[PDB]
Amino acid sequence: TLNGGITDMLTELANFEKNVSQAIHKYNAYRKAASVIAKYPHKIKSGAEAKKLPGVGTKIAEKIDEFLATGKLRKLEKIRQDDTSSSINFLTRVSGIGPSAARKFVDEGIKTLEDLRKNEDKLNHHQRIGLKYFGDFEKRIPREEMLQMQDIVLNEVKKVDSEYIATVCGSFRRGAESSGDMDVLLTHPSFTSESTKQPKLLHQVVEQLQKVHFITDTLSKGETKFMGVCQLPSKNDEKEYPHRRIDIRLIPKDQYYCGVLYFTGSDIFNKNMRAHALEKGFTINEYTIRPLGVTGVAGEPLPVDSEKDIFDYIQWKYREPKDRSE
DNA sequence: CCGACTGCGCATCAGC
DNA sequence: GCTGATGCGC
DNA sequence: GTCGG
Ligand SMILES: C[C@@H](P(=O)(O)O)P(=O)(O)OP(=O)(O)OC[C@H]1O[C@@H](n2cnc3c(N)ncnc32)C[C@@H]1O
Ligand SMILES: [Mg+2]
Ligand code: NA
Ligand code: NA
Ligand code: NA
Repeated sequence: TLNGGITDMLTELANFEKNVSQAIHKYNAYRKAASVIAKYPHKIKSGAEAKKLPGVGTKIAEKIDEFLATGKLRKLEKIRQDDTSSSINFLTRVSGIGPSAARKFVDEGIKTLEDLRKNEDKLNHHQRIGLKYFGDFEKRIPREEMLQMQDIVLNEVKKVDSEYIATVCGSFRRGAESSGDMDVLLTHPSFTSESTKQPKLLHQVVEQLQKVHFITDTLSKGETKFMGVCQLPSKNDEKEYPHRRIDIRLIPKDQYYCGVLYFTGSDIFNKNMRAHALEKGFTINEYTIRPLGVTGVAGEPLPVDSEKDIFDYIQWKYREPKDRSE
């Protein structure tokens, strides 16, 4: 990019603080710094210049001119040499293994992929599927396959019931040329804030996607969130496509604009936009935007009839999805 | 310097 | 079974 | 780790 070396540095520090230190506020601070610096349209020449940016304090600036000077960071050098810290970091890359689990496995001998395979019976379901597909889930999905997946999802959802609206969100909706997984926002007229008429809407769609063998495994499933695994069909004598993570959120139809704002992200965009909401006296979740009273507790949902309405409430210029990749 | 950090679904366990 | 806390993930 | 009150 432009300051790739600095933003990789903060990212790696962010990952270490989350996974090893289990310090998620340092994790988020590091991630905030990485993204504003990733915005910032000049090559950073000193830490003092960077400290001018919101979210960059003294510690990070000192690390920046340490990195700017030598092209490395001693703190990261020894984090990378700590075989324990490196092993914790590695194990968290398995879907279902987080800081706590990864740490347990290391404290009891399990440090490598090979060690996990021999110890499959200490893994919950999610972890087990995450291990089975560890190689595939490290792979990114080219927008071209995302297009086939969408075609499949939107077509099978149309088959169950023509009133379902299915919307691919995440980095796909933001125009990325590759995505990490597939995020599908589902709505249906029979499910609103004031009334759920038919239930099992989400299950109706998941079962039809498994029946046609698109969805292959389940990680978690409830009445409004499906997290699982899918796979494009391949041709005769063709290597298979990698298996892919897929998430489906069933959101009430009258709440689509907040849902689609939440599910389009990016995650950092959502965190900054929601923090600005609070500074203007509002709270945003995937469902509603609500005032904070003079007490400081949420009131009634405000009428929303477009994504732009949410931006207007907090007095932000509309940002098209392509510009929400923070 | 201080609190205060975005928001929540599903799995899981502990305490009833 | 429940509520609540924690873990993990979006 | 940072910061606005
Ligand atoms: C990183 C890309 P990728 O999948 O192409 O690699 P993404 O933007 O699609 O992110 P994803 O993890 O799929 O969550 C999908 C969206 O869910 C929302 N979200 C995810 N994590 C969130 C968080 N911690 N707080 C608030 N909102 C959050 C925005 C994501 O775009
Ligand atoms: Mg995604
Ligand atoms: Na600063
Ligand atoms: Na993980
Ligand atoms: Na996802």
